[PDB]
Order: sequence, then structure tokens, then C-alpha cells
Amino acid sequence: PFPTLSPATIDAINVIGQWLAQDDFSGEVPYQADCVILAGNAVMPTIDAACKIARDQQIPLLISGGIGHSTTFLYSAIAQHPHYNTIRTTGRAEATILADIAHQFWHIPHEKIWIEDQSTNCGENARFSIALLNQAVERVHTAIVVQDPTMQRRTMATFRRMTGDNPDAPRWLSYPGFVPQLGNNADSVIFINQLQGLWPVERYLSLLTGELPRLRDDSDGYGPRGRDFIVHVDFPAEVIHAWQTLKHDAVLIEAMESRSL
Repeated sequence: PFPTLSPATIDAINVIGQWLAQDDFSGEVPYQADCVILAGNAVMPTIDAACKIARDQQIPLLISGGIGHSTTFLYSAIAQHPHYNTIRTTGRAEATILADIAHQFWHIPHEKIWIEDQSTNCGENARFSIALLNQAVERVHTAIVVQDPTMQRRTMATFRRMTGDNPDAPRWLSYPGFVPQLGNNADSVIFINQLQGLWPVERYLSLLTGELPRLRDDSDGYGPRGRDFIVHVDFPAEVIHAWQTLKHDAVLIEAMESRSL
């Protein structure tokens, strides 16, 4: 089992988790939109959040994802799901599989599901979703973007690199579905969110820690001073402290490097 961690380290992980999940830019604008965009991922609570909104608001659901890094995770996440195991996986694009959940299980009509099944990474999820939105029949002014909580911040900064946005009137709203939180229990670390289908802690920590150098606006990052894939990200001082706390935690490094991430 994944080892127990110091309270300081738990706190730090939770600070960075919160920041990656919670979009500051759009603050707390109500989630009333013209379309919901589900970026390809494997986190079933997130995927269900997208379907639930499109269902409840009776708006179009645009599902974006072809084949890339998260595809085989999605395949596994379907196969272990107590209801969605009936959906065929191997060899299909992400968005095709996710449309089966939307239609077969959430009863969203075909005419309300738009499938973008060719993107191979975050930049293409966003670029290709924008391309499809720009072809719109009924013009889209506001869209809710639903992504794995660890990659939410990157994804919103990718969309915003492409179109810009207005802080007084955000066109891109952010709803990963939940704010991931860890805690110690019985000689191990567990999620405190009472949700099925979450990453193994080791995988969540690999993702969470993989995002930070991408977000960091230096020559090695995805920002304007690096690859120029995303807008400049300003790191809060609390997040920097949290990231240093992780980098200095020997128990944590040992756990993360001796295991499957």
C-alpha cells in the first residue's frame, strides 16, 4: 500500500490539487452555457459530470478526444466500471467510447452529441473543439470545459491561448466535477472524495507533479517563454511552497520512484 505521509506533505499535495482543479479566472460565474466540452480523460466522476450538465441544461455535448496518452487509461477505466463495462474499448477513439456513455447510459440524444475523435493531446482537444464550435449553427458564446482535475488548469490556459478571454465575462467556464483531496488512513494514503473510479494515488501524484513544470513559464515550460502552447500562468506563493515541500519529501520521492506511476 502507498505509504503514510507527513501532515505537511498531505497539505501541500492538497494545495496543488486544489489549484490545478479550480479555475481562478472564471471565479464563481454560474454554470449556464451554450455547450459542454468533455476533454478526453479516464476519470469517470468527471465524465459523468459532463453528461449530467448537458442532460440537465439540455445543451450540446462536444466530446473531444482521439488517441493519445490517456486512451489506454480510459480503456481500463471502462472495463472496471460496474455499468460501463458493456462499452467496447480497444481500438476506438476516446470520444467514440465517451459518446456511448453519453447516449447509452445518460440518454442524451444523438442530435445533441458532437464527436471530435481525432485529437492526440491537450492542444489538439482545444484547437479542434474550437474549430468545430466556429462551424456552429446556433452560435456558442459560453462553453463549460470538463477535464481530469489534474489537467484542468492546463486545459483552460490552452483554450485561452487560442482565443483569449474576458475576466468580466468568461467564454470558457471550468468544471472538472470535484476537487481531489488525499489524507492518511490506516498506514496508507487514500482519497477523501467519496467517488468511484479515481486514479490510484501513485498515478494521481505522477499527473499532479507532471503538470507543474508544464505550467511554469520558463524556457522548459508550455508558456510564452517556452513552447507557447498556453498563456502565462502566475504561480501563487502557496503553490510554490507546496511544490518545494514535495520536492524535499524523501518518503514521497521513495514511494513515487519505486512504484508504477
